[PDB]
Amino acid sequence: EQPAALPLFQPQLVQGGRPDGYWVEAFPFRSDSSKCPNIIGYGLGTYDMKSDIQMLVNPYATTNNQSSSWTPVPLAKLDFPVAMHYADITKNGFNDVIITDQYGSSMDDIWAYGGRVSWLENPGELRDNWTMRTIGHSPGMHRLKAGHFTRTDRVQVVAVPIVVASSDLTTPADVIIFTAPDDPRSEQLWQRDVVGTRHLVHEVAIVPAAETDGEMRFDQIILAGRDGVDCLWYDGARWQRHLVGTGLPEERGDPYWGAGSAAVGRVGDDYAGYICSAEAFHGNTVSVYTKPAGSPTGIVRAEWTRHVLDVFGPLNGKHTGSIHQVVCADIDGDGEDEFLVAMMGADPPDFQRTGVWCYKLVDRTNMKFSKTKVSSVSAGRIATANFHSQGSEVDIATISYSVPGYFESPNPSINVFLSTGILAERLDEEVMLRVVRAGSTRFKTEMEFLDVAGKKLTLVVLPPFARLDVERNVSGVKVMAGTVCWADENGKHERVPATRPFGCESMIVSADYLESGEEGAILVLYKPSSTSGRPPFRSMDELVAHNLFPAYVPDSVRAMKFPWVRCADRPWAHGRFKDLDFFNLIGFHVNFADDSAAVLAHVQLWTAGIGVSAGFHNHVEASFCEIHACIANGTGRGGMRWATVPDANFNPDSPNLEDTELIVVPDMHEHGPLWRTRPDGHPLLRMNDTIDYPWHAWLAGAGNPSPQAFDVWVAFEFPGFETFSTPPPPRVLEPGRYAIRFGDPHQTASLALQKNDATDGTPVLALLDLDGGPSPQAWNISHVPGTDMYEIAHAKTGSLVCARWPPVKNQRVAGTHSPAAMGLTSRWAVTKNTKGQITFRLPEAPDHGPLFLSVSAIDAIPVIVQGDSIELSAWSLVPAN
Amino acid sequence: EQPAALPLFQPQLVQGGRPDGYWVEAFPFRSDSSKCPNIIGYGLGTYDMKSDIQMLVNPYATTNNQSSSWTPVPLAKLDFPVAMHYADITKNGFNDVIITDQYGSSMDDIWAYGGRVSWLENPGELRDNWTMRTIGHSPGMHRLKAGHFTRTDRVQVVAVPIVVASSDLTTPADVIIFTAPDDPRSEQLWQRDVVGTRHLVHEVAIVPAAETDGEMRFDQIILAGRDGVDCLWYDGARWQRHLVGTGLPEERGDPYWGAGSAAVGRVGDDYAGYICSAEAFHGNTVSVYTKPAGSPTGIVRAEWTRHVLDVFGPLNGKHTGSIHQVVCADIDGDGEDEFLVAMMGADPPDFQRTGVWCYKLVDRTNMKFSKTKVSSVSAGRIATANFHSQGSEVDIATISYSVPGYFESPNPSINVFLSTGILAERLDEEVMLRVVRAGSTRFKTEMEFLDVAGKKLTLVVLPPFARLDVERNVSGVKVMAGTVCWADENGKHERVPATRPFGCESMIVSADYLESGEEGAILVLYKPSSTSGRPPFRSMDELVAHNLFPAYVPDSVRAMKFPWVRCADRPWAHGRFKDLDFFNLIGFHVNFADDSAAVLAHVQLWTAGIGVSAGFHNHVEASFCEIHACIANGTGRGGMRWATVPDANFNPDSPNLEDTELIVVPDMHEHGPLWRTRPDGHPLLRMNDTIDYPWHAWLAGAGNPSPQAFDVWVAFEFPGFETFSTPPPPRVLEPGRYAIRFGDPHQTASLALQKNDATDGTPVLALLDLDGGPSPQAWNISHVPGTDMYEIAHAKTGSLVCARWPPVKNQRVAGTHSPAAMGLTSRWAVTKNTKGQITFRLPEAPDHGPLFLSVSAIDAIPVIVQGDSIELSAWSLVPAN
Ligand SMILES: O=C1CO[C@H](CO)C=C1O
Ligand SMILES: O=C1CO[C@H](CO)C=C1O
Ligand SMILES: O=C1CO[C@H](CO)C=C1O
Ligand SMILES: O=C1CO[C@H](CO)C=C1O
Ligand SMILES: [Mg+2]
Ligand SMILES: [Mg+2]
Ligand SMILES: [Zn+2]
Ligand SMILES: [Zn+2]
Ligand SMILES: [Zn+2]
Ligand SMILES: [Zn+2]
Ligand SMILES: [Zn+2]
Ligand SMILES: [Zn+2]
Repeated sequence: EQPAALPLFQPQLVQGGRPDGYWVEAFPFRSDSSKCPNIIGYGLGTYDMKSDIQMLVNPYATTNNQSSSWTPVPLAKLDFPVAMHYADITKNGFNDVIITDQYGSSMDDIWAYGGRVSWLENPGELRDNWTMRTIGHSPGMHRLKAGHFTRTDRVQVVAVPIVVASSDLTTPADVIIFTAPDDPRSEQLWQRDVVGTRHLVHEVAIVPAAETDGEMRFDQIILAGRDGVDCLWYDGARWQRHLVGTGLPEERGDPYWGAGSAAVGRVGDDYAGYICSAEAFHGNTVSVYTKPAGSPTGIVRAEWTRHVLDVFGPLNGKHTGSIHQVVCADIDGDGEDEFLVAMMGADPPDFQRTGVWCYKLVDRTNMKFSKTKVSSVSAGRIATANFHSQGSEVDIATISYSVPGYFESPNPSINVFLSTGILAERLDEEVMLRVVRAGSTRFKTEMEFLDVAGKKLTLVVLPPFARLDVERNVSGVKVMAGTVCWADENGKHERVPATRPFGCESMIVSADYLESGEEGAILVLYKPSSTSGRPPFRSMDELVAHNLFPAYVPDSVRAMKFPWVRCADRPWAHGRFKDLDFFNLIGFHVNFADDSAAVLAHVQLWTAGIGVSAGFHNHVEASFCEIHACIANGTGRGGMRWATVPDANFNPDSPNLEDTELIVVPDMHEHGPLWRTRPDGHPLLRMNDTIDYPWHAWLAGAGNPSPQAFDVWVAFEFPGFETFSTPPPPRVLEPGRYAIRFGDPHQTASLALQKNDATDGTPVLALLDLDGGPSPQAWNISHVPGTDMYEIAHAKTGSLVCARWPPVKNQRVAGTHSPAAMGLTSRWAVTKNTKGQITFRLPEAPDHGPLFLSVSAIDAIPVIVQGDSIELSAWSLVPAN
Repeated sequence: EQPAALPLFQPQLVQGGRPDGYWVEAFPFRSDSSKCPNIIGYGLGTYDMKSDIQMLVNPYATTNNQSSSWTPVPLAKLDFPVAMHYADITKNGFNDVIITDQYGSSMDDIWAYGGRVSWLENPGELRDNWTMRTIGHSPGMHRLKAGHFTRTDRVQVVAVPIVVASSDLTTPADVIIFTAPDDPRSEQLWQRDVVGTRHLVHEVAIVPAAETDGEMRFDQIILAGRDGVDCLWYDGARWQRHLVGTGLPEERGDPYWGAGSAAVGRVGDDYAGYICSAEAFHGNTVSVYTKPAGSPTGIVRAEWTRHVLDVFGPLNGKHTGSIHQVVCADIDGDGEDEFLVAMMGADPPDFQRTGVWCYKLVDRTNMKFSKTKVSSVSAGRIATANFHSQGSEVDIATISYSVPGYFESPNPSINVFLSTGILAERLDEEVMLRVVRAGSTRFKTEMEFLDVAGKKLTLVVLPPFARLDVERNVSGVKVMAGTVCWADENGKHERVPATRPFGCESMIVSADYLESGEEGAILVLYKPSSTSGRPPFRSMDELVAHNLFPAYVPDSVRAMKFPWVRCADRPWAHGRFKDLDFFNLIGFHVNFADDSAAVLAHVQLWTAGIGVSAGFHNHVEASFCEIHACIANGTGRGGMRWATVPDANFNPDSPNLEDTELIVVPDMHEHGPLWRTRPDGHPLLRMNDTIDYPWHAWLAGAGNPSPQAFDVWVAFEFPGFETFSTPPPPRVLEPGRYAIRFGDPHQTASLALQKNDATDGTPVLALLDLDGGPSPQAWNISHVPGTDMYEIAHAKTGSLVCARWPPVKNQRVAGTHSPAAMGLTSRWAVTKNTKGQITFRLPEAPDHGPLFLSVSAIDAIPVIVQGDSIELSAWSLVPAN
């Protein structure tokens, strides 16, 4: 339902210091699979250096991968290669390369016997130098694609020259269809028909038949050139043409007009929601062609109108600019394509024209797009695929544009940008993990990080309602943001950031899978390990932890060790904890990736051997709300104590254990909040802005340390938030859509947002349900995860019912998307009276009474908070829509 | 005084995808200057490819630099080059290259007519291919250095073969001194004397005469090889030898022992505080040689003892490992050298053996060292210099170790690591700036970031007591951490993070320079600009801001635009601020670089045209302590209002201006805190953990917006801290070293830390100043910047006098390096009685009385806090030492 945010990108330098650069392609070794494909990259070479067509091997294809290196394999070595594509010609499950070469060095140096089109035979294993067989020749051959254009039982290739001879920008060239013979393995010329003639075709794009949802039997050909952008397709019996548009208008003395490039973008069920374009040849102009809303799906049945989106600046003496290609891909996984624009770079340099721009369709109705910079290093061509994982995330690969006589990007290279919801950076001894918001990602991301105590601690982000397969009764989880859910014989089991104060949850997932809630989830997954020991842990050498980060995280992170250090030896000990078998392991900041850089939670680990107290403390030093999750309980008796006396009354240095209560925290459990809270759940704060705690500590089970057995536990340090209430109030309400009514079996009125106006600070009222009145306004009432409170949000606008500052007797009420922190004036405790009427109470402020949502009288009645009159605060809830 | 922390490093990839790799050198073009020198890098080549000796041009040499590219210049092209150095042979101010080539491909393939030693003549401008003249030949020539070894009036070169012929690891080779002739510009052989014979010399290091503080007239030669590490030097009349040590002991069947490498490390005034070493040839062993404390400075006068520091793992079938070089450099600028260890990499791969380890001398007395990973990409050789700035920061450059027949690091390259106290990362629309702690850096760092409103906003970190030259009466400053100071006709002027509540400081520096205090400083410097307009700013096009980040920050940051956006259009507007000339510019997180990743301050900007109110608000939404600094006041009347009535009494939507007070904030001023504070300065907190503010707003001066004039101001959002007191108490105390005494002209006792024990929680007492008693303990009393409070810290240990939790009547007192946040129980308000006796009062807690530092009676008297008896809380301060 909610707008999708962009993922994060982890850059990896695939191959650097290239001699030249021009083409890059996502190359699946097999035609059955599209997982972790390889990359093919090259440049045109020169008259001295034949160009190496390099098939760079994808590290993350080999399972349990350690390498970040892309092993280059020379597929072939060729005089001026230009364009390429692939398909399974031998029809054996292996992808063959099809490539144009013998082009020449420029549109001014065209080889008259050249423009060779050849295919390279995939031997089914990674050897170099593949067998080459010629398909055909046509001078100036400059782009091609494989597919099924007039038949399905055989590979066909469409191939087009940009010009027919040196310096000739006026003669149109032949749109050529080559057909595989029955035994392509005999050297012989491939059958050819010419299917049209065009001026300066600079790009060929294809729409596979399968994508058209039964509209076409064959692939459509989309040409961008001086004639503009058009669609060429075969119906079984004939070729036909449909003009999409004419592209840049000509200007005298400039031989370049029309289009340089074009792609077809999916929007929902329509494989062609729009067509984007770059203009003209190597131009600086981005435009999009649209079709009236309610148009038929596809290309040929709609008339298209051109809208210019940006001009990235003027052109030079050669009449060129900085745009070489556009492509479409679904970058944020919301089911509509974004488009990428390959910025070659400029002379003099200009970041605006270097790298990749990603344009998002923000408004499907008005066809408005907005742009974001994805990368700022030269992009001469762009390829998309998922280069690292099984899901439908989309990574971007690029190659610097460096071509003698056009533009030569300094330090030319191939890079890939790995889409991910988790990015890792070394700080010093601890790692910074930046995470996307779960609510707005459409992608699951897992990143393993530490192998310790029989477990692989894995950071996982889940999108709303996503599913996670686990190992029943073995896999453990700990929620840091959001909620996750599972079902067994007993019903639903939900995990939030913190369970009920002083409580104790099992982390073990007893089902075959879990699912995240409405807001998605961010959690630590405890995967069973065999590489980090088995309890009971009798010594600290047994608990040596191993770096788990995957090969695409940066090297300085992969190189990190996380040792256990005796607490006495940490720089914060100051002579404390001498002689204690008490150890610490740091550490991991999990923080939001967005512009807030807000903390999610800091995470670190501890151990204690038999009889060891971790020392009573109270967190006056630094502010946070801590939850612990024990991995191994040395004795089955270790756990948390807190003092039950006031603080003056307890001596942390010589503790009177009887003034404490113990909560055993068993293998793979987590405990509830121990800090002091106000009754609706807000945390008590000390005078120096720290969360207020009673004296507390982790104590290992007593006994003799022989044989030894270590407690091992993880610490989750959250910033302040509202938790559960004291006492826990009864459940008297279902989340749902409702009309909220006041009055009796005689004359009633309903809760309303004045004129349904979305503006922050719009008043909330009771509108008399009149004779021929408006119908009652719908409110979404919902439960606040990890609390006993509810929020009321306007069904149409989203606006939360909220008391104006400050919440006092007789205070007005309004709508807002700008709640106070911890929703102080926009959350509610519910009671149900014996009649069935609902009351909504504010968090009770320090020195004032309870304040309830209320009418002020008996043509709108205004809505205040007050607490003197029961009668004015009783509401009836009618399910609404 | 305080231990120096390491700086940060910004990596830059100097030259990637190299064919091979071996040597890197910091190469100053002129011998007069060492600023922003160039880099020389190469490998040995092969029998096919002569090796390019590349002089890579340093971008940051050209002033106001835009480029991050290192322009390669082929100096020469040579059969198997190995070692090199430089000096001014032509004696013209230009640095000439001296290089050994014609080596062969390996110790098994030594050219019998090779080992050529040649110099390359610096034409005084960056042309390629320099003139080459042969100095001499000796087969297997493998290392050399230039310097003055037997004379000063002429360049001399020491040159040494590692072996004399193919596969011969037993024949020792000649230590050769070459001397420049008087006219080196005539091709002729250079005069040679042999000065010794050694086995497997793998490194030559040099100590310039000038570094020895008059100990030597000539340079010392330090050789590492199978004979170990030794020193060879000339006294004017003879050569002499001093054995430092024998290095790795031989093990049978392994031809490698002794040392592979060695460097000489400064410690304070001693240019040779230690000698570090790597063992043996291409070995895996790091050791250090030490001299007894109280030894004479230098090398030849002390006996040296070897201590093995690490073994990084076993050796292979060739008997080699991963260490190629050690060097010394002063990395953290504290006046003692660290040493770097060049890790070649390993087969199979191992991060432990790849990159650079940096070892720090942590304990000068016991010669203990500890290590940190600085980089994890192959380092075959390491060069140090300051590649980017004028100060004495030290950058590290490296080249991958890739040599056919030894080890070939995949994807070989040259990288440099730029030392800096500020690192920049793009988040999304805002930049993350990570900063070092000022207290522990020895380096000034400036990084310009935004050119706006006639100013270049520059982030600056200053070490303690550092000096900053500025433009008198033009330069403006705003302190974010620490303090800075200046002097004019009126005395000292100090700037802290926030001035007195409701006050108004000028930011203009009226002196020629400022200085940071004891804790250093982190500040924004407002440099005058001509590239961002001139007030009055009549339209927002006038205030277009420009990205200022320097060329070594990453590209994705350099490519960022920071537009002004109308507040109505921001995603947090929710229909507010329609029709207001009210704009916003985001944005910059300044956060601590260390493992805490703690916030320093978030920074963003605003404008308002005539008559515009920025809207009354109270910060219930998000917690922070805000200070604003106006850059331009549209009218000279713009500024901050707050309400002076309680919050219930003020309507932010229809404000009654008379219930407010205004503080005009003139051009280049900043205002004091507007939030509510407890009387000793701790901030009032609301129930949802937000800093408590009265209704407040920025209002532009009234009038007609024609002609228009914009207020422009910057917002500093700090996390909570203690500010000044209400009312401001009188100054009755000087910071200083003191004995703290109780009693009368009859029998007295002084404040003491029990047994001067540094442990957290040691008791504080009053020890009767006895007959033959201990002397009175010294306390450092000091003023807490930005507050009216004092801290008492034990002069010997550092321990703060601090009341145990909770601060109540009769609470004990102790020492701690672990204060409560905002020093709640370890800071003090001072009063002076008419006698001259001092009282120390705690911050007054919500519901308890004042509590004073006190004795409990009239053989130690314990020290409590209490507040019933004046008499028990009066102290005498005697200046102590
Ligand atoms: O992008 C290129 C590269 O150069 C060739 C030569 O004309 C044509 C293009 O379109
Ligand atoms: O969370 C904490 C806090 O620090 C103690 C050590 O005193 C132990 C923990 O588990
Ligand atoms: O590091 C190297 C490289 O290889 C030569 C050839 O023996 C010698 C060394 O010391
Ligand atoms: O600091 C603030 C807070 O936000 C307002 C806009 O209401 C303006 C500022 O300067
Ligand atoms: Mg095939
Ligand atoms: Mg010279
Ligand atoms: Zn092109
Ligand atoms: Zn999308
Ligand atoms: Zn705790
Ligand atoms: Zn070597
Ligand atoms: Zn140092
Ligand atoms: Zn404010």
